[PDB]
Amino acid sequence: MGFFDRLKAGLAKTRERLLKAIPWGGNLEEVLEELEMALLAADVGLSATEEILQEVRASGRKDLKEAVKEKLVGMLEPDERRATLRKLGFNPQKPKPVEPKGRVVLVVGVNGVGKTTTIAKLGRYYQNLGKKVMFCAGDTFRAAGGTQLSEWGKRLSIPVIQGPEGTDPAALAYDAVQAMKARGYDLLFVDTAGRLHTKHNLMEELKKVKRAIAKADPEEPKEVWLVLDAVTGQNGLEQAKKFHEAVGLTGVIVTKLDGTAKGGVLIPIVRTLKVPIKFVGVGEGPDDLQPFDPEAFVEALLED
Repeated sequence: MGFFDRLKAGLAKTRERLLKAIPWGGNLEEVLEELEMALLAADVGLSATEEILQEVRASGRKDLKEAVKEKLVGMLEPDERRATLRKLGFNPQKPKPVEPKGRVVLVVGVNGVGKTTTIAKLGRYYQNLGKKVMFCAGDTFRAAGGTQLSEWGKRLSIPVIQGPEGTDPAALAYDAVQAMKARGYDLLFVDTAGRLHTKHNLMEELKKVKRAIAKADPEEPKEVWLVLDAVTGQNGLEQAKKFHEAVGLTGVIVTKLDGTAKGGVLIPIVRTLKVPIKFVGVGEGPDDLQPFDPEAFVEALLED
C-alpha cells in the first residue's frame, strides 16, 4: 500500500520548500535560524516554534535533528499514555486502527471542508475493519453541490438515514440512533450542517443534534470529530474553537494536506484544541484518508 510513501507524497509541498534543505551539518546559529524559518513557513506558528527552539537549544542533548523530531512528535500527541508507550519504544510498523470510543460519531465542520467525502472514506475504512456502518445525512438544509452523502451510501452499500430538505436535523439524528440500535449497527456517522451565516445559528443547531443523540442513547455520542481543511491553515482554528466550545470535540480530521505547503498546521491545531488528530487526508483516493501517526508524520515533514 506504500502507506509511508503516500504520506511523504502528501507532505511534499510542505517539506520541499525549506525543511528538507536544512543544513544539519553547519554551526548552530545557521542551522537554528534555518530551522525556525522552516517551521514558521510551514505554519507551525510562533508559539510552537519558539518552544521547539527552547526545547532543542538548552535541552535536547542528543542529536539536534533527533531532538527536533522528538519535540515535534511530542507536540502532536495529546494523550500522555500513548506518549509514554512511544518513549518506552512502542513503534509498530502500521499505525494502530482508530477505534471510536462509542457507537455514534458526530461529524462537524464548516460547509466545504469535505465532511461528506470524509464520512464516505470513513465508512469504507470501518467496513474494511468488519464494522457494520450507518450514515445520517444531517446537513438537510442543503443539496450539497455534487455527490450527496445518500449517493455515497448507495455506492458503499451503507444505509443512510435521511429526510426531505428542511427536516428537523435533531429529529433525524434521533431516528438514526434508534435505527442503529434496533438494527444492530456498530457505528453511526452523523453528518451536520456547516453554514455559519444562515437564519439558524449553527452552534445552537449542533448542540440540539447532540442533545437528540443523547436522548436516544444517553452515553452518545462518544466521539465528536471536526473536519478541517489544511489548505485553510490557521483560519479554520478560530472557528474550530467555537465548535469545540459548543459540542466538545474528541478529535480532528485534517484533509487536503497534499494541496498546501502549510502542513505544519497540525501542531498548533493539537496545542490549541488539545484533542488528537484522528486521520489525515493525503490525497483524494479512497485509501488516502490515513489514520494519524505522529511519528510517521514528523518523519515525512523532514525526510525525503
